[PDB]
Amino acid sequence: KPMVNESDGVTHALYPQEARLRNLTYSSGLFVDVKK
Repeated sequence: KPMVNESDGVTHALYPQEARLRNLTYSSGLFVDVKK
């Protein structure tokens, strides 16, 4: 679900209003299983 990887800080849940006001991107993390 949309999260914020903010410098010198934790990754926390990003809601549309915050994204709108702090000029961030309402986007979520993409993860895949890598086989080797």
